Amino acid sequence: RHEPMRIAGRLVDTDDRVEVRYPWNDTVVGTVPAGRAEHAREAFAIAAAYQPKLTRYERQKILLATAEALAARKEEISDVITLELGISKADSLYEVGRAFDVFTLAGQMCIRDDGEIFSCDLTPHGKARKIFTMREPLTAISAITPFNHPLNMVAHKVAPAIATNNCVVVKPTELTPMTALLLADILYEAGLPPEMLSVVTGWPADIGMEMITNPHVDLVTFTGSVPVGKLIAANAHYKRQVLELGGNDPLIILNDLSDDDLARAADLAVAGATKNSGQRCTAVKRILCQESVADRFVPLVLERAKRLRFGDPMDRSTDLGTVIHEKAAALFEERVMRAAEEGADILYHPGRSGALLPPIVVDRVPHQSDLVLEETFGPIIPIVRVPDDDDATITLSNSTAFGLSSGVCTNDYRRMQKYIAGLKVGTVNIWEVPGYRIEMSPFGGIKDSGNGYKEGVIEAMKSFTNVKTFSLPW
Amino acid sequence: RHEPMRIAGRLVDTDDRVEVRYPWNDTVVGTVPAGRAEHAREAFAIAAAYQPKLTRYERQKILLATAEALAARKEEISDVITLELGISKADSLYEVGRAFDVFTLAGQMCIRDDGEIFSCDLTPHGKARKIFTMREPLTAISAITPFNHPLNMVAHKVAPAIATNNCVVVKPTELTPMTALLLADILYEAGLPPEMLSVVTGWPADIGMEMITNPHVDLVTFTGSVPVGKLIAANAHYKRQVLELGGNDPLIILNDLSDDDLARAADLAVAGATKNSGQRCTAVKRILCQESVADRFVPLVLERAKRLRFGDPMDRSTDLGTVIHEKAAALFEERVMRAAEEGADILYHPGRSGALLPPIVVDRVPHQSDLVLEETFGPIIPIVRVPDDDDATITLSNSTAFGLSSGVCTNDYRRMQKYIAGLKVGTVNIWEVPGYRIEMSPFGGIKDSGNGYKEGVIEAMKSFTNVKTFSLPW
Repeated sequence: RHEPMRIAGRLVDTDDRVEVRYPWNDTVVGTVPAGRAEHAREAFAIAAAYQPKLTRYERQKILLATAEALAARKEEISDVITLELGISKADSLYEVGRAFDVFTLAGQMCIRDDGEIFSCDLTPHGKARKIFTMREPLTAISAITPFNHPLNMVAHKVAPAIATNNCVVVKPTELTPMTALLLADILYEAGLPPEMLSVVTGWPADIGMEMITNPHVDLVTFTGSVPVGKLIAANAHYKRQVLELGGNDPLIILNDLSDDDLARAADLAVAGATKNSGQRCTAVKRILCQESVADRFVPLVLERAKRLRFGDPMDRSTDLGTVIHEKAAALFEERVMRAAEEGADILYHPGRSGALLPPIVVDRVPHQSDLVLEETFGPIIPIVRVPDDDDATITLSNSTAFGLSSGVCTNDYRRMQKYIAGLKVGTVNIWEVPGYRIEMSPFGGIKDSGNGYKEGVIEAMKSFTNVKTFSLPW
Repeated sequence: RHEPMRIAGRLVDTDDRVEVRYPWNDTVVGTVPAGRAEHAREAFAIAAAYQPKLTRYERQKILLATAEALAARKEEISDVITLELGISKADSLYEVGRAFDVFTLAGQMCIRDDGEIFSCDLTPHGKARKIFTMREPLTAISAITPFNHPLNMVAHKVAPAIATNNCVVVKPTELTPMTALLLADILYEAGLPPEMLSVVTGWPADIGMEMITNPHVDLVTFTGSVPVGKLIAANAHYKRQVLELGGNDPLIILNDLSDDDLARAADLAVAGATKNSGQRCTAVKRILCQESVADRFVPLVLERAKRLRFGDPMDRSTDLGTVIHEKAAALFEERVMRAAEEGADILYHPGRSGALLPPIVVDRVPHQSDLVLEETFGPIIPIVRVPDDDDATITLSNSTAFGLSSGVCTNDYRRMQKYIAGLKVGTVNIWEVPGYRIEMSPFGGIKDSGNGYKEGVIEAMKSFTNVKTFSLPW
C-alpha cells in the first residue's frame, strides 16, 4: 500500500518514499512520501489562511460522525495500526475504542461555553460595568505524534482542534504514519472542511524542523521522547508549547494488603506493565513492593505473567504483540540481563524473538539499574523491593527524572493521602494502574515528563484558544 | 540613598554600583548593587531549597497586611516611584492604589480552591471511581519587571506567588529598581518568610541571563519590550514562559456619536494617551476617528489636552510628569516631527524640555508613520483619520504587529459586537480606554503583545502552580 500525504484534502505525492515495516516479520507493508520542509510549509500556509466558521452544532456533527466511522471501521483501522506498530489486535482494537471516546467526548464538549462574567464595582475605584470572557481559535496548530498510539494520539490532538475551530497540521512518526493518513480520510468524509487538517510525512531531518519553526504556528503540541521534546523546547521560540514526554510510572504495593488484595494488585501490575506491549507513557515500569509482602506478592505476579499469550499480533487470541522494532526489543532484554548481573532475579523469560518480547518477570531489581531508572518502553514486569517505610518508599518513587502518573494499592486512608500528597507526579491513582484516566480528565506530567501543561480533551480545547475579554457599561 | 540587594531577607551589597537617576533633572537619587550572575544564582538556590508551608489563612494575612502597609506608606512609596521614574505624584499615588488592589485581591483569592471532581463511569469501559484535582507550587519563579510600573508590576508577579506558596526572585530594571527593594522590605515586615522573596539588581549583561537560564527556575514571568521578550523566548528553553510585551492600542471613535458623546470620547482619548506619561502597555497610542466626525472630535481633544498641567513630578498639582529619560522623550518628539513632514498636523506642542514631554496633539497622522505604527511609549495624542467604514477601520486597527487591548466608542450594538468579534486583541472595552480592567480579570495579548498566556491575579495563580489529579475507588 502506497499512501500520499494529505494536504488540505489533496493527495500529495513525492518521488522518494519512506518504507513502513511490520515489526512482526520486518516486511514492508506500506509506503508514504519522504516529504520536505516545503510540504509542511504549504500545509501551514493553507492552515493560516483559512478561518473556520463552523457552528458548534456543525463541529459536533463532524466529531460524532467521525466517532461513528471509527466504530464502523474498527477492524480495518486496527489492522492498519497492528501492521505498522506490531501491537496485538486486542491492543489495537482497544485503541480504536479510545479514539472513539475522544471524538465522542470532544463532540459533546462543543455545547459548553466556559465564558465568565465579572462585576466591576469591587474596589473604591470600581465602575458600573461588566467584563465578559470568550474564546477564539489560533492561526495554526502544529501536532507531532508518537508511534505508540498511531490513532489515539492523533485523535487527542486533532479532535480538540476541530472542536475549537482551529486548523491543524499533523506529522506522525515515520515508523507509524499510515494510521494518521487514514484518520484524515475519515475526517474529510465526515464533513471536515479540508483546510482544517493536513497530515504530512517524511524523515525528521527533512520535514521535522519546519513543524517546530514555521512562522504561522501559534502552538506546538508534541508527545514523544525526552530528547526530541527538549529539542522542540529549544527551537519553538515564541510559540506556546504543550510537551508530553515519557513517564517511568510506579505501581506501589503497600504492606497492609491481604493475600486476596495482593492477587488483585498482581492483576494490575501485569496488565499495567504489559498493555500496548508496555508502550505507554503511563505504563507500569516500576513495581515498588514493600519488603514484608513481596514474598507473597511476587508468585502471584509470576503466575499471571505466565498466562499471557505473546506472539502473532494479527492472531485474535494473542494478548501481547511485538514492540516497535527489534532494536528496541534487544535493548530492553539487555537491560534485563544487566539488572540480573547487578543482583536481580529473572523469574520468567521464555526468550526473545526479533521484536517479540515476552512479558519478562524480574524480581529484586536494583532501583538504580538502567531497567527501572531509565524509561523502559516494553512489556517488562520489574519488581523493586522497597522498605516497609512510606517515607523511604516515596523518596525512592520520586528519585527518577520522571513524574507523570502512579498507582498505589492500599486500604489505609492515612497512607493513601500521604502518597497522594507526597508523590511528585501529575496523577495518583488509588487501586488502579498509573495509566488509568478518562479522556476528559486533566492529563500531563512534571519534571522530565512534561513542561507542565495539561492535556486531555477539555484542557486541550482551552490550550487551543485565546481568551478575549470585553466590557460593557452596566 | 544607597540600597543593597535583598537576598532572602539579607542585605547584600556589591562594590560597583548602578546609579539611579531622577529624569526630571537627571540627578542621582539612589544607588543599587551592580549584581552578578552569582547573586541571582544564590537567590535561586535558596528559593529552590525552601518549601513554603503557609496555610491559606497565613498567606491571606501576609497579603492583607502588605496592602495595609502600602496604604499607610503611600506617600513615601510614591515618592520613591516618582524620584526614579519621573511620573507625576498623581500617577505614582495612583500606582500605589493599584498595588493595594493587587495585594488585597490576591489575599481574598486565598480562600478559593478551584479543584474539580470527575465521575469515571462515563463510557462502556468506565470505572466506579472519582478523580479529584488539586494544585501544588513550583520549585522557583523568576520575575523580570519593567520600568513603567516600578511597584505594581512587581506586585502582579509577587502577590500571586505568595498566595500560591511559591518562592520568587525578582530582577527589576536598572532604571527603576528602588521601588522593588522597598516592597521586599514591606513584605518581610508583613510576615513573609524571607526565603520566598529575593530582589536582585544589576546590569542586563551581568545578571540578566541568569534570570532566564538558572536550572532551578520552573517559570519565567516577564513584562517588557518585544526585543527582550523574544530574547527570553529564545533562551528560556525547557521552562514555562509568561511574556507580556508592548501594545499599540487604539481608541476607536465611530461615526454614530452625538457631539456630547464626542466630548466624552475626547475625555477618554486624552486620559488614555496620557496617563502614566503614556507609559502603559495598554496606553492609547492610536486614536482612530472615523472621518465624518473628526472635524467635531479633534477640537474637543485639543481643548482637553491644553488643560493638562505638565511639569515638576513632585508638585501635587502636576498631571503629567516626565517620561523615563531624555533619550526616550527626544525619540518620541522626533516621530511627531516626521509624522508632520509626512502630512500630519501638529495642533498643540508647547515644546519639550529634557525628559519632559507635553501632551502633544497631532491630527491627520498617517497610519504608516513611525509615530503610530511603532509603539510610542509617551504622552502623544495622535489622531488617525479613518474611513467611515467599519471593515476598513477594523483592518487598519489590526494592521500593526501588536494585539493587546482596545477601546471602542459607539452606541450602536450591532457595530459594538462587530468590533468585539473583529479586533485581533486580548481585550475590547466599549466606552472605556484600552487600559481599563480590574486586577483579577484575565489580562494578556496576542501577536507581538504576548505569547498567549493570561495574567492578572487569578490567572497568575493558576500559572504559578501544577495541577495534580488523584483518583479513589468509589
